[PDB]
Amino acid sequence: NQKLIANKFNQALGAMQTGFTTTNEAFQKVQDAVNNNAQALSKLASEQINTTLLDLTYEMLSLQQVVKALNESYID
Amino acid sequence: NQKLIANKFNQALGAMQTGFTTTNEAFQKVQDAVNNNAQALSKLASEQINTTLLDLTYEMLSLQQVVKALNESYID
Amino acid sequence: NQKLIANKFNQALGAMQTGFTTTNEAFQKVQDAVNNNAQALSKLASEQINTTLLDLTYEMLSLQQVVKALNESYID
Repeated sequence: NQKLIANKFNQALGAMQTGFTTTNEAFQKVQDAVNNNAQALSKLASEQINTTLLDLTYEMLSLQQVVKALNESYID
Repeated sequence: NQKLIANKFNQALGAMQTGFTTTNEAFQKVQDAVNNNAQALSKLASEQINTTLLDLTYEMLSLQQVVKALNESYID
Repeated sequence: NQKLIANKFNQALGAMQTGFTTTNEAFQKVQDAVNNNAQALSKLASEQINTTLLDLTYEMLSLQQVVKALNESYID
């Protein structure tokens, strides 16, 4: 066991990468839905009003970099 | 120290599992709220309109599998 | 290599902390946008209706604790 540690660590890294990739994908969908429905509300109102748009550009790019960074922790 | 490495790794794994479980729980709530409020908007409009529903089925199941996968990286 | 394992592990921990911090930040923004737009909808309706508010207090605090817990897995 030093080889077994490295195996479990690489294995965990793969799971962590999937989790943040998936999280990033979910946030994109949330942004699109919230913003579509905000614009629909604004349009209906035209036919206060203070709606807000979601912008998660920074967060989504940051999650992508996190998955990238994890790639560099793998053990050959 | 090889025992201390394994301890810190198991400890980190526990934190990672909690994080993705919590993230998964939050996404479920976001989906429910966004969709409830989209349906409320559609109903009000009936009384363009292009509202969108959130479906994060794939992402939430994927997060569950990630937490499952992490379980398999523990060191006895 | 035992030093290389510890280095990659610390490196991965840093990435994991960033990911959950970023995720936590994104959820805060999602909560604010969804709730602002729910209140806007309620106001427009006043001028069923069953809108829902998002509260991710537990999840956001939990993510903060996860980042805290990860800090304690670092190897000197």
